[PDB]
Amino acid sequence: MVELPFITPKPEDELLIDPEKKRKPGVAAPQLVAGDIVAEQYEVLGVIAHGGMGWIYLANDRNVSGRIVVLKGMMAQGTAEAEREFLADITHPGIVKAYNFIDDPRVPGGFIVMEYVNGPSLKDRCKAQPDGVLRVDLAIGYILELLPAMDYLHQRGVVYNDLKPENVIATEDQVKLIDLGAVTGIGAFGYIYGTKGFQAPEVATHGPSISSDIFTIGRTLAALTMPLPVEDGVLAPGIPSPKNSPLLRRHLSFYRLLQRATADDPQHRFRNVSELRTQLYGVLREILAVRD
Ligand SMILES: [Mg+2]
Repeated sequence: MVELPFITPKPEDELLIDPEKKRKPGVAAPQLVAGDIVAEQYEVLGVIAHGGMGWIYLANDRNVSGRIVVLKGMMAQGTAEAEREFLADITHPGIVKAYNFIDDPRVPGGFIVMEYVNGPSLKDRCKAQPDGVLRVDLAIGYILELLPAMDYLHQRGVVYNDLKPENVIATEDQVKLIDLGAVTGIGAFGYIYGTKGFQAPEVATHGPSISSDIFTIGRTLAALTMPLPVEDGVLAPGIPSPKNSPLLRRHLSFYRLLQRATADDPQHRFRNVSELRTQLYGVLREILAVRD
């Protein structure tokens, strides 16, 4: 019975990045500006973030009165029409909705057109703390809140692939997964757009699976609760040892869970989300019992 703290959404006059602010060296101006029209349907309003795949735009949808949408870059034959069909067929309150897939000559790769989620990301919430990490019981609460969205994908034979604090948005008293473009079928072929430091080691060689999604849940939960060593711009593999982490010495069952979720061998992890949820509830109770 986790009660997530209500996060008030930011006002509309604070959604866009200010175009008159100087940019950090190495970043190019947005290719679309306010007033541009994409695919004779979306009226560009501005940018909300600059990600690894480029700028991320906000726009008005003419087909539905008052609808505001995100234009996010798609990653690079006939199955492509079937995969886009599946993404628009996803129906779950914990997953951002996909409305369309469009092209524009000014932005190579095209856009996915998706619902805008107002709240801040879990990475933003971590940054709001003096040590840059969340309270362990609260981080577990966030993980438990996104497990239904993950298990829904798994029941459809697909995986999220790129779970990490920056693409989980906390709005009101809920969380939404927002990285729709990363979803693939279980066992899909081709390059999987996970993130090094979060992705399971076997994805590049055997493809993604429910087990590899479990792995990203464990790494995400670790990144939310403790500083993690970095090696060449990548979170180092493994969970820190209890002998080096006072947090993990305090909650040894939390360490055991993180280690099991991120075991090298996929056969040594949790088999599915429900099996992980059960152990998460137990760890949360042991944590609340030791602390209080
Ligand atoms: Mg991603």
